[PDB]
Amino acid sequence: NPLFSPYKMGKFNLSHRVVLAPMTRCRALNNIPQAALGEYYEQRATAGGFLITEGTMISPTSAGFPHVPGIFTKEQVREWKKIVDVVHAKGAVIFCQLWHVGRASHEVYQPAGAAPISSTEKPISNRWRILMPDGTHGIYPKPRAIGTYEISQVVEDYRRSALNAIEAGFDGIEIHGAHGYLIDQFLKDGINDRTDEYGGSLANRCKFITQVVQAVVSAIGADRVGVRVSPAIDHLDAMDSNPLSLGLAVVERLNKIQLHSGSKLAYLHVTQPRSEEEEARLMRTLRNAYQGTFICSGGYTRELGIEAVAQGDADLVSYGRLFISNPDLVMRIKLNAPLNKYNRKTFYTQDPVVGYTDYPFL
Ligand SMILES: Cc1cc2nc3c(=O)[nH]c(=O)nc-3n(C[C@H](O)[C@H](O)[C@H](O)COP(=O)(O)O)c2cc1C
Repeated sequence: NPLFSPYKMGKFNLSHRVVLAPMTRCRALNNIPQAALGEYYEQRATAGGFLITEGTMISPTSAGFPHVPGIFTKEQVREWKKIVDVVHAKGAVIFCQLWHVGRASHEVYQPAGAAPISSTEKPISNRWRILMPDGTHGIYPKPRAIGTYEISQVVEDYRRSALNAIEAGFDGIEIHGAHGYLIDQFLKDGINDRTDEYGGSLANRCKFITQVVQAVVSAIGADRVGVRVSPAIDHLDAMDSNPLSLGLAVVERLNKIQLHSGSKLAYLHVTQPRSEEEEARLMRTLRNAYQGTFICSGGYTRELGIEAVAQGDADLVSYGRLFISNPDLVMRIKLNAPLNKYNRKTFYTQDPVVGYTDYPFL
């Protein structure tokens, strides 16, 4: 089983290649990491295993889900440290995913009920609905297109949150530039209608994610910075006319950043939608073009993950919904043991146990 051959993820010696994909669970009440988060991540941590936390707020204006943890205040850092210490006690490497939703928010989630920010004024169409704090579904409002000065301020929010995660003991951070959120709102030409230096060409649409990466790389180091993108996923009306060209453009900037910094990034993380061969060739092209560690994600199983590593399609494989319902998913993949079903009803609920930590072990 190649999924259990060790891998050198920079200065992090990993014992296996099963990664916990970042998953918003909405158990961090009032954006404060709770003790239930420590138990949730401890159940899934393994010796030498790699975990990526749920999307974490970088600023009071970055949330678009209820009870998502933050890392922009000191109480959040203090509460995050207790969870990191528990995860590190099991011998696992843990990265904190920095998350800004952009236009994928609502007045209820914004300070003073203000409008969400984005690269544009286009709202998410009435097809997609946002989960409300009371369990209902609301309407995505019209966002506020930000100028370049506010862009540099959001970049600073990433840089401060990256340092805060290191203060909390995190081994590194992951930039969430996928799934149609703030960074993806600057990347996809189906959203980015800007006429300034941040819109138009591939280079201008890549300027935001580039500036975000260099800021956190120069703050904490390249080997502790992961990047996640999804050029072929049209979540929240985030479509591009040429996803492969967009992905190759991002890979080109990431390679240039590693050259100027004299060090390689932690990894490149790409999620794919579920033609299978065309989607596989897209993932293979991005992997071949990026000089560094590649993590594949999106509908991966035990059989599909083994072949991804065996054929050289990826260095690490991250699992999502299967890790929700299988706390010992790494052990189940090793033994080829049957997997537990997950309940989509308790994906975003607030109970610290029900649908969170009560999924049974083997
Ligand atoms: C409940 C839930 C929450 C998620 N939250 C996040 C998130 O916060 N950030 C992110 O980048 N991806 C998030 N995702 C996407 C997962 O990473 C996704 O499950 C993974 O990319 C591959 O899906 P699979 O392994 O379940 O097939 C989430 C997915 C689910 C189902």
